Amino acid sequence: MHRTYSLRNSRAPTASQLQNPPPPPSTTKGRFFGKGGLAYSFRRSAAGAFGPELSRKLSQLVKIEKNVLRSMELTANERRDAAKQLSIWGLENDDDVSDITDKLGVLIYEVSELDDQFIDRYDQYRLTLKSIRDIEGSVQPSRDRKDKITDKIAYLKYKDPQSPKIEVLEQELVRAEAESLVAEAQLSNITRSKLRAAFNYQFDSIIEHSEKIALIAGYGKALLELLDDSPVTPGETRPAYDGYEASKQIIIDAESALNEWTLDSAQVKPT
Amino acid sequence: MHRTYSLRNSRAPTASQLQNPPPPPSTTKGRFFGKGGLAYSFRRSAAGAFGPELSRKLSQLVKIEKNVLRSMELTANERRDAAKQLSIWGLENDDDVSDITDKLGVLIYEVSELDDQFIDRYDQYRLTLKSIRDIEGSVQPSRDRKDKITDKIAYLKYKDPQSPKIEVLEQELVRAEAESLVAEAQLSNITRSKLRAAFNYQFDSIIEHSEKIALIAGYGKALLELLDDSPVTPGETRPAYDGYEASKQIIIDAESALNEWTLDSAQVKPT
Amino acid sequence: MHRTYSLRNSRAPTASQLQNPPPPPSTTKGRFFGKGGLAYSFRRSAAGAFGPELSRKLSQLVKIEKNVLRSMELTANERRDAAKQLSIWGLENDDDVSDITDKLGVLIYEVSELDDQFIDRYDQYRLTLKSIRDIEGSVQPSRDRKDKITDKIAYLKYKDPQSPKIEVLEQELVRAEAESLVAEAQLSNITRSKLRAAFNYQFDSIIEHSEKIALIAGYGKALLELLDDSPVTPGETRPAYDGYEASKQIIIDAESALNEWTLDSAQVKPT
Ligand SMILES: O=P(O)(O)O[C@@H]1[C@H](O)[C@H](O)[C@@H](OP(=O)(O)O)[C@H](OP(=O)(O)O)[C@H]1O
Ligand SMILES: O=P(O)(O)O[C@@H]1[C@H](O)[C@H](O)[C@@H](OP(=O)(O)O)[C@H](OP(=O)(O)O)[C@H]1O
Ligand SMILES: O=P(O)(O)O[C@@H]1[C@H](O)[C@H](O)[C@@H](OP(=O)(O)O)[C@H](OP(=O)(O)O)[C@H]1O
Repeated sequence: MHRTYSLRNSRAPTASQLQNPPPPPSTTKGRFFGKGGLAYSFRRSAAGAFGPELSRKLSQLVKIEKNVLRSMELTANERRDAAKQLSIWGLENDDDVSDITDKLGVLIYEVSELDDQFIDRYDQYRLTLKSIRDIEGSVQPSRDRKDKITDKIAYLKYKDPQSPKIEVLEQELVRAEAESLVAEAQLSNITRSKLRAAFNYQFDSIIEHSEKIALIAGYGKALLELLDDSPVTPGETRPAYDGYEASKQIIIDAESALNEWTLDSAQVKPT
Repeated sequence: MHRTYSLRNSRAPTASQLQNPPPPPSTTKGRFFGKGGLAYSFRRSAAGAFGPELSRKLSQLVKIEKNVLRSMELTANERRDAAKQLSIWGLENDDDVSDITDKLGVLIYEVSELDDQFIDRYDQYRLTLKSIRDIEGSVQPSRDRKDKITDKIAYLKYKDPQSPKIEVLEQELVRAEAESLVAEAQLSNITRSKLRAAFNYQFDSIIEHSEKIALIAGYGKALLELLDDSPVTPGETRPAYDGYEASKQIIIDAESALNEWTLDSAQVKPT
Repeated sequence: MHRTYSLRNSRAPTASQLQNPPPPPSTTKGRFFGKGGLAYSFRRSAAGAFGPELSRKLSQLVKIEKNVLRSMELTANERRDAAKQLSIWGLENDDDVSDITDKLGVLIYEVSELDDQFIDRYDQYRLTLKSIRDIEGSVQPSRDRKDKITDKIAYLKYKDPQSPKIEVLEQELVRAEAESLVAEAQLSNITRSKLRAAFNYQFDSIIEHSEKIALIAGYGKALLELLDDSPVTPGETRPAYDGYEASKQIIIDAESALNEWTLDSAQVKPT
């Protein structure tokens, strides 16, 4: 980010900013959360009311991840809805405009399925991250008791060293210590392995979806060129338009290329 | 989509589905709109209450586009918020886990700025699409009057052909016809040109953002490999971890590569 | 269909639409089901009230197929009835008009027999499709019991593993499993074979009937040319008409050609 060498949140100029000026900001910027309900805050605050202390930190993230998933679902649904209106608007216009509108409308409506698949994979990653919390919360109580029965024996030794409970308390401490050692080792093992596996799974899906979206956008941009936007003075008639044999071929080729693409066919080559 | 050769919304198997089984669906699917308020429906329904008939179809799309923008903003904000919790969770863990968590946390927090830039460019595209509606709504009333003063002269000719208003009404019809012809030609010219320009502008931003996101995801996946997830039995100590000189270099290289990338350096090559 | 590349149900222009403008829509379009009775819905809803779950899906289609057959029968009956009125109307007119009306009336009345034969063949295809449902509904109960006596043994093993019923329950499971395996294999075999045979039988009849109808229509169109429609001013007498020797020959030739046609004499050659 730009904060890593500046005291202000303003963004330093980049290659894109040098080539083209930064886009103007939004006309309206309301100073509101935009959630529209108390459900988000209630769910965020109710997680730690009764849960164990050790697993609270990770358990808090699951709720906000679910909120992210819901917001992405709403975004995808609304973007899918917009394509229908864009398509129907083209009925009362020229034939070329109507045809281009319909084809680009299905092309842009394609996005919703990719968004839904990405949402499902995000849900699986969230499920694994949730699965970590179960082992953490199971580990905590075994550690608590061993610590408590240590203060117990310390206090009882302070009160009087002639009590016969010293040896049994010490042996209970030894057994609890062995169990806690085993639990503590496996906890680190499991958290490392699960974090690595889940996070690799989550990182593959996003790049796959991004590459598919980029391919769809490129195909749409290639298709848009066929409009033949030329100025005409009043009193003239533009020639009849015939581009169905090109538009249909473009749509079929785009669908086939999107379907054929596989994981090993990734065009992006990071440096 | 899969609807183009099937009667059911189910998706036909693809290369990705053949390689890996489809992800399991979400655990909960509530049968609700999810908007959380009547504002969306109210804004959608109030657009056509008083506006001209010709521009209503295009004016209806602006509101849903604004809703899409707001939902995307909420998604970006929540995803940005999640990274902070992910980062703070790593404090109470092993040193390697904490370091990897912090670095990948900033790497995944990077996404919000790209989302905001895409939102701004989307807003500019929406502004141009709005600008089309002004010319449409200005064109409509000029066309309405010429049609009305035609039924007027027709009715007055039917009533009695000896009235002296025939010639003045006919000439007013001629003048209104000339003005309507000019307006009708320019309307088509302007709508074609503006649609092409705005839609090219909108299609470039999405592919740029997708390529940047894919690069960030690839760099993060490359960074994640350094975890060295190996199983350890209880009673052993893992060697001290030293990977700061690699993690910091990876972060710096990723930031430099993201900054250096330009429009002409697009790796994606559509067929 | 036209939905396979468009978001709207509107039909894209075709060769026929390019050659001739699309026909105007019907004058009246009532927003009603048109069934005229609750019998259709009652029969559709009563099929699954008590039947087995596996065969319900296929059993639901038989009722709607019977409804299709009844509607086709009503259509054929009404079309047959219309020819009688068309023929009787020609009595009070010119001799040539009366003769042409009678001959084309029998030619168009011919259609009803072909429709009845197609209906009978449709009924046979429906009978075979019904015959599939019997085997499906016989297969289901054999599968249900094997599954149930599995949950039974699982629960009884959970309750106490020292019961002596484990071995007898397990052997009953084994025998039911073998029977279910045999039934499951034969079910797939039978459904595939019956579907293929019935659907070939159903597809042959429709093309035969369509070819016969096309031949009849072509012969009628050829016969209609003999009317000699020419304009006449008042005060003149048209020459006496003599075309019985041509009309009777045309009717006889049409009947002979329709009778002689066989399956191997199909003129249609799909690409
Ligand atoms: O049906 P409700 O009223 O919505 O409540 C759900 C229920 O408490 C589940 O046990 C819980 O799963 P977990 O115990 O695994 O957390 C889920 O949270 P989740 O969807 O975030 O998993 C809750 O939404
Ligand atoms: O300030 P408010 O109460 O929110 O009302 C705004 C105001 O009516 C603007 O004129 C209008 O811009 P337009 O006339 O150009 O539509 C805008 O719509 P918009 O944001 O969709 O442009 C509205 O949100
Ligand atoms: O005589 P009704 O009162 O009309 O009732 C008939 C009777 O129940 C038949 O057994 C049944 O054949 P199936 O058992 O084979 O279904 C037929 O359905 P069908 O004509 O669709 O075969 C029914 O119409």
